[PDB]
Amino acid sequence: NFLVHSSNNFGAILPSTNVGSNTY
Amino acid sequence: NFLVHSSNNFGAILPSTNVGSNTY
Amino acid sequence: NFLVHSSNNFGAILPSTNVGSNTY
Amino acid sequence: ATQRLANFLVHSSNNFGAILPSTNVGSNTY
Amino acid sequence: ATQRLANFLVHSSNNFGAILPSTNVGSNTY
Amino acid sequence: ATQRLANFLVHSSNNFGAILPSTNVGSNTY
Amino acid sequence: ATQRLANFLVHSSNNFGAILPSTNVGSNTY
Amino acid sequence: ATQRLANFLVHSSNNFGAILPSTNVGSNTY
Amino acid sequence: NFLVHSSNNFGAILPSTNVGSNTY
Amino acid sequence: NFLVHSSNNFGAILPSTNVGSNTY
Repeated sequence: NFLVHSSNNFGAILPSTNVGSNTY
Repeated sequence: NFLVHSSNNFGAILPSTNVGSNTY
Repeated sequence: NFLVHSSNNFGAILPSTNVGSNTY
Repeated sequence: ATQRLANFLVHSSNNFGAILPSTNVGSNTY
Repeated sequence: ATQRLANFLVHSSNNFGAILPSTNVGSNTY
Repeated sequence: ATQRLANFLVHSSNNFGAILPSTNVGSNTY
Repeated sequence: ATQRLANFLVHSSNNFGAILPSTNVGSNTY
Repeated sequence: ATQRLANFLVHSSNNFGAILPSTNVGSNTY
Repeated sequence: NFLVHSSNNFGAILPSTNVGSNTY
Repeated sequence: NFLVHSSNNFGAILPSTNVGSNTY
């Protein structure tokens, strides 16, 4: 029934992430 | 029934994030 | 039934965020 | 520490390119 | 510490490019 | 510390590019 | 430390390119 | 440390290119 | 039924934010 | 019944991420 163009992406060319410490 | 252009992205060329510490 | 241009993005070229500490 | 989380509902009828990044607990950067 | 969270509803009828980043607890940067 | 949060409703009929970033508890920067 | 997490619902009726990266606990970058 | 996680539901009716990377605990980069 | 141009973005070229401490 | 173009990808040319330590 459904007629969809369904095109999705992500932009990440250089993630660089230093979370550290978490407590929950 | 539905006719959609459904194009979504993210912008992130250089994330650099230092969360630290969390308590919840 | 629905005819939508549905284009969404984010702007983040250099996030750099140091949360610290939270209590909830 | 500890946690107590319950009964989370994210219902949406229709979002025409509506940005609702309704993120619960966690550390992401994409 | 601790937490007690319940009964969260994000209902939307129609959002024509409405920005509702209704984010609950967590650390994100995108 | 602690928390007690309940019964949160974000209902919108129609938003023509209305900016309602109705964010509950959490640390974001986008 | 410890954790207590329950009753998480992410229901969506219809999302026309709606961005809802509703991520629970964890460390991702994509 | 320890963990206690239960009752996680990710139900979606229809997502027209909706991005819901609802990732629970773990370390991924893709 | 609905015919919308639905283009939305964010402006953030250099966030740098040091929350500190919160109690709720 | 359903007629969909269903094309999805990820953008990651150089992830480099140093998580550190987590407690849950």
